[PDB]
Amino acid sequence: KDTLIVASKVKAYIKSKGFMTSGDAVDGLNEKLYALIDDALKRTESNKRTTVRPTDF
Amino acid sequence: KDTLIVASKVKAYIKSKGFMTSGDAVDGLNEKLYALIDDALKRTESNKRTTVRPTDF
Amino acid sequence: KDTLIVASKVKAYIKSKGFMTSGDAVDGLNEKLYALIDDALKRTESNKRTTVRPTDF
Amino acid sequence: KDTLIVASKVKAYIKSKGFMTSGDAVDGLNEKLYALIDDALKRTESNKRTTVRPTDF
DNA sequence: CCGTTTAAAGCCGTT
DNA sequence: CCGTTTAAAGCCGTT
DNA sequence: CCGTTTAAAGCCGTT
DNA sequence: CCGTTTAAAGCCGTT
DNA sequence: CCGTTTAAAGCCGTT
DNA sequence: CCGTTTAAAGCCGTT
DNA sequence: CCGTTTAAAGCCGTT
DNA sequence: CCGTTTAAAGCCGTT
Repeated sequence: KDTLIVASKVKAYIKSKGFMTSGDAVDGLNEKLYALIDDALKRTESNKRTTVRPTDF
Repeated sequence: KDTLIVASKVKAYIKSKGFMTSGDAVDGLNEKLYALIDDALKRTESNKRTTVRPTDF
Repeated sequence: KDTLIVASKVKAYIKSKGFMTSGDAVDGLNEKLYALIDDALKRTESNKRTTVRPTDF
Repeated sequence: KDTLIVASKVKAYIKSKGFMTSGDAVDGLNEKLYALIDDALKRTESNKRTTVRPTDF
């Protein structure tokens, strides 16, 4: 639902590597980010934890 | 280098799924995000493109 | 459906790094592999291609 | 080093989805698979475990 | 297939 | 408890 | 065609 | 917001 | 140009 | 292994 | 910033 | 021990 990334920051970085960002690239990256977090929450739970660690991503 | 994600938004979502976020979780997620983008830029280039599309992620 | 990985080869490698493999680890890795390929096929198609390249993974 | 996937099985599946496999696609998929396992071994260790579980992938 | 044994899970008081 | 792996069982042609 | 970005428009307190 | 312009898409004959 | 796949070549015991 | 053929790459004018 | 408190880590005997 | 979050402190224009 909510945007979790800083579009301007992402475009800044992509530009710095000699590339451009499509109108719908950020929405797509945001979908991948949710998938990462949802994957991480399943790893947290399978380790009997309530606290997500960097290693769970 | 730069933070690309909204820590507060990430913690909000993780909380809503009945979990907590570690002090260093967001920095870890930020590393994964860079890896996603760096992977995507290699896909853009291998398709002879300068414009990153959502599909490249 | 079909197993795409060499269980014995995977266990060999995991052992060589000083770790063991759970009874259901390989089935789980096989699920991740399918997800990688299904992701790659969507990248192939979005580039108007029928031939999957290493870069699509 | 070692091939961990069944090239013929992978090509079989990719064919069944209406696509072809490049000469160097399988080597590329094999690299991604190693990256998955190396990622999984770091998750195993950070949970103070020696036994890789499906959830670690 | 099975025995050996290493490793994970369980319990509880501490951080 | 469970994964690893050594060892036993099975099959068949020889002694 | 489309993404980037420069430039114009909008708002308000000053000249 | 909009103009500029770079880049992607389209078409077709070759590899 | 390249990937797919059909077809030819190789090996050996039979006719 | 090799022939067939589908698909990707190349070129250029348009969007 | 800080206090509250939930959760993770530690220890050891069991599976 | 640590993450969450409530509460206190800081800044400034008013009473």
